Amino acid sequence: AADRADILYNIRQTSRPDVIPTQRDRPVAVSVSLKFINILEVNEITNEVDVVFWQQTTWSDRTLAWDSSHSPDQVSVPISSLWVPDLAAYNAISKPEVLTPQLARVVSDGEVLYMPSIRQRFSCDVSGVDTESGATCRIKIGSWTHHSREISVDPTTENSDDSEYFSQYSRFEILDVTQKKNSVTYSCCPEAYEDVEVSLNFRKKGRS
Amino acid sequence: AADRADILYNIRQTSRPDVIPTQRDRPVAVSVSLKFINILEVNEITNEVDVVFWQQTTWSDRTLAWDSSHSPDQVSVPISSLWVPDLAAYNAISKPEVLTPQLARVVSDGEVLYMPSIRQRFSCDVSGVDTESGATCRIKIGSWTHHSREISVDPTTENSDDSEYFSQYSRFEILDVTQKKNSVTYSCCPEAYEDVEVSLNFRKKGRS
Amino acid sequence: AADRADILYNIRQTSRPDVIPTQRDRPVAVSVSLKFINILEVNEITNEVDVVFWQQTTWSDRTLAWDSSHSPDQVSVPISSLWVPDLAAYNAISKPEVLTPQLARVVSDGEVLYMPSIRQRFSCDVSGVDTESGATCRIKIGSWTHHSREISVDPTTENSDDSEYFSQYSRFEILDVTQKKNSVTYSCCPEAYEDVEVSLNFRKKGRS
Amino acid sequence: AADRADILYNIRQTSRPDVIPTQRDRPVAVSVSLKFINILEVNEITNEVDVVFWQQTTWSDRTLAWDSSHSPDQVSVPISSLWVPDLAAYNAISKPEVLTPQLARVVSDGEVLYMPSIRQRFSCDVSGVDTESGATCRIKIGSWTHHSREISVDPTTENSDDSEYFSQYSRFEILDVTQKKNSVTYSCCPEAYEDVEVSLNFRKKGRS
Amino acid sequence: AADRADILYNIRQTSRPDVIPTQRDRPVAVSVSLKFINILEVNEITNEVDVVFWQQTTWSDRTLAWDSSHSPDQVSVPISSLWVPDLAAYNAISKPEVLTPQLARVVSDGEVLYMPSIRQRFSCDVSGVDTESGATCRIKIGSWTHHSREISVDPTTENSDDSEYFSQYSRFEILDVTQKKNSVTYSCCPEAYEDVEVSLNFRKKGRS
Ligand SMILES: N#C/N=C1\SCCN1Cc1ccc(Cl)nc1
Ligand SMILES: N#C/N=C1\SCCN1Cc1ccc(Cl)nc1
Ligand SMILES: N#C/N=C1\SCCN1Cc1ccc(Cl)nc1
Ligand SMILES: N#C/N=C1\SCCN1Cc1ccc(Cl)nc1
Ligand SMILES: N#C/N=C1\SCCN1Cc1ccc(Cl)nc1
Repeated sequence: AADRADILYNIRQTSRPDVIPTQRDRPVAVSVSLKFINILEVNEITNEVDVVFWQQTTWSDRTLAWDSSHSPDQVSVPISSLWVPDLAAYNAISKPEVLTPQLARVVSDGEVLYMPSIRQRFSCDVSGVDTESGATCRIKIGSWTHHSREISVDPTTENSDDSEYFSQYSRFEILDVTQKKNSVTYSCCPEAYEDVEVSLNFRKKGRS
Repeated sequence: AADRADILYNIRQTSRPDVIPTQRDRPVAVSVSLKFINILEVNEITNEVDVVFWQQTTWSDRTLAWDSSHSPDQVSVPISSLWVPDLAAYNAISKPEVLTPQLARVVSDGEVLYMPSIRQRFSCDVSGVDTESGATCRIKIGSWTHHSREISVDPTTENSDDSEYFSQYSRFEILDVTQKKNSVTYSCCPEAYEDVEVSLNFRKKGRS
Repeated sequence: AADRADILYNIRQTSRPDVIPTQRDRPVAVSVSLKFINILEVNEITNEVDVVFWQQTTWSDRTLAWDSSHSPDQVSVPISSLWVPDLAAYNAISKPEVLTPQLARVVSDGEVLYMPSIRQRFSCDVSGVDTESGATCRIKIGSWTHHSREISVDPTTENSDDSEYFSQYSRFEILDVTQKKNSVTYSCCPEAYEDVEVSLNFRKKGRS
Repeated sequence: AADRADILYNIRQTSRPDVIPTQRDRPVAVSVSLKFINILEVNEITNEVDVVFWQQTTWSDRTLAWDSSHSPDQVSVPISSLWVPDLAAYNAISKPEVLTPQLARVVSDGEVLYMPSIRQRFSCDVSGVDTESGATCRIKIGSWTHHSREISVDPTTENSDDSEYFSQYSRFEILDVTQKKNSVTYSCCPEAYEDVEVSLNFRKKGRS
Repeated sequence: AADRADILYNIRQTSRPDVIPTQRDRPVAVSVSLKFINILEVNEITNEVDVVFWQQTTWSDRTLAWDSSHSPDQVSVPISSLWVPDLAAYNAISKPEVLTPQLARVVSDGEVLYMPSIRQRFSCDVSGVDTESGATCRIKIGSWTHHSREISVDPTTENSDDSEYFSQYSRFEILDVTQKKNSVTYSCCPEAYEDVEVSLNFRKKGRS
């Protein structure tokens, strides 16, 4: 029977923003899917590209669930009130530029959806952008401090159109986008960190 | 008899900045109206524009109302102490740069007016900007996380001149500006999100 | 009987930074006078200017008064501890860049002086900058959300040289500066808002 | 029997971010190791480079130690909640830009690991970058305010690869990176401050 | 018998960051000495220079004093926990870019030292930079809101090398550095404000 103000007030009491909601000591499964909106400044010479995309991030936080029999089953909450995967583009050369309100969608069962529009610059393979096969820029996104046992990242497998969200007014066109999964590991640290490798195949429009 | 201090103190007591002020299941009615102030940069090749506009935003938050029969019926309040629509430009390629003091005007009847001066960059149709008929850049603005059942957005038609606020020193000129209501929906999300579609018809100024 | 630490204490106990210190229900008299220090990146084709100035701002706030018969009559105080006029340049195209500590000077009688050095870009008339008559760039500054009945702004007329503070190293030189008070109103809003119009007549320094 | 929520609570409640965690009267032993990921901009004329590197930083704080007999032995914690070494690149000409979530890992034994990905500009020898022997840009990093008696700096002792983390799409390549321990001192200050002189020997990729 | 935590806690208990540490109506004596590290982005046409210096700043607050006979006689403390002179470069045209941790050194006798490394752009005389006699760029730094009877500044003119800290990889070199005390006053304000005028004599490097 509680209103929306109550659902939020109760989230502040149960939600520990700095505590990863690990349950039955099993990694938190984070789903990550980049919705490409536009490809801006491209420099084949320096192998750098500016990209705008909506990062659809979904996961479950047990400590957030509530009874929605006699009340709203969803509310928007500031990400500062909840725990959020500490994801990062392993090959980014600029910090992520969040262009939208930093609010996440929370379902009464604990399901969380955070989908910010992000603009960011990447260090990838730009060669071939001005060709028919185009270039394929690969973006590695995974947790920065939570190894495979605390966080698992998997791409949301859905055959949705690759350029469904892509701006028609962009100078470039998307040929294909494949989001695979991997597990990076270095000599700095023993364990392995999961990541989703998003390969963006694009090229310039209006070519001869 | 009460001063402005009482009105503010009262707002700090009832205002819930992180909770949408909806009554029943009826969504919050947000009115959006853009007053174009300047068109700074335009790129015919990349289809990008840098513009300055005043985003006239109004809505109702009855949980803020107060008795003004013997006190001011309006006060300027910092937006941080109020709930504000999580509006965003769906095709912006830069974060909104707010140029003015972040204060809203609150009327004793619960009405809220927030009109910031914003400089922002968009990806839109720039073709024809050098012709007499000009270019037509469409800017879509709507709630980012609140679907139609939660937030409604509509323009504000009138007999106002599209150049009433426009700078005469700009390199461009406005031909016509029409703001229509529209709705967006992606395969990411089931429900639909209302948005105001602002069509800016402008061209570069001639030796005239 | 009191020291600078006690003054600050009492100030923090009576000052209401988010409440305009209305006196007798009359509008707060705000005085503003720009002291030009430099003219930097000028562009006659885009009618854009980048200038640096000290914005001399004064007003009265009775709620800050204190007896200084045998105590300091003046103290520097962070602006966050005081109410400040929500002033904005109506034709600015970049946010004000405050180059100095944000401290204000408060006198025991309630007089407040805030004079920050600001770097900011404006949209204004730059035509003729490289001619002998020079260009005349007009900058409009006034309250953003407080109308005439709440705040009043007038140029702090004081016998002084137009380039008393102007850098001798600028590529440009000031020919004249006239600061006149005015008023603005739009079909958006019923009441009027006061502003000060600063006309900066300048030109690129010749050679021979 | 305590979970991560309990551990995080304890750490946050025990950590003293402003107090150097000096065990006994010995200095705090900090280990620093730069893992270069890219060399973005290089200017031989101005001897200035723009580089992206992960700064492996480790130290100990016994106050955070907890019993992990039947509890996690590592947790992610925001650095704002921990004391962190006040490291500064002595030859940096721009503030370090942290591109990743500012979280550190704290082991149950009080061991702390913080490894952010940082983009920063340095003033260093770039002459010879376009030769087979390449250029050797040396970067000095150490405590800014804690001398040898309070903080000691040593390069992560380990025979590792220099290009392991390096981007294959960079316009440059790494020939060698020798990170040697060192010390600095000036007439300003009588004591000595330890640092880690990192020698970056790199050159531009051949057109082949 | 007091650890560094106790020294900080005492400081946190008596320090008044927003209150100048005045002693018997005498002005606080602040010492300022710039150590040049690099000279970059120089423009003889616009008379603007980018400079990087270690602004050595010292003053005294004897209320923070403690007995260090058998306790550390120095501690590093965040400036946010201390009162710091509101110093400003009068002819700077960009805000100060602080490149180092913002920590100060408090000594057991009440002395405080703050020496951040700063990168800032200035408006000054750059003419003659490419000549043997080089150019002389003057930089003024003094209190922004505290007049002569509240704050006094003087250069720590000692017997040191002007290029002791100066980078050998800079395109320029220092011929001489004279740091003299000085004062300023404008029609705006009745009292005078002290400042140290640093005359930097530098020229480009040209093996000829
Ligand atoms: N393997 C490995 N290392 C990885 S994968 C993603 C980030 N890292 C390095 C790292 C690991 C832990 C911390 Cl606190 N900071 C940086
Ligand atoms: N349809 C759809 N999706 C839309 S319309 C406007 C924004 N979005 C995406 C979205 C939806 C929900 C959240 Cl919490 N964040 C982003
Ligand atoms: N007329 C009019 N409108 C003016 S004059 C100066 C600023 N404005 C717009 C405005 C009016 C009210 C608020 Cl809360 N915000 C912006
Ligand atoms: N010698 C010397 N000085 C050094 S080595 C590393 C930094 N410094 C300068 C310094 C020393 C102390 C403080 Cl509080 N701030 C800056
Ligand atoms: N003379 C004079 N005025 C000076 S010297 C250095 C700064 N100023 C102006 C000033 C004076 C007082 C305040 Cl609160 N803010 C700025």
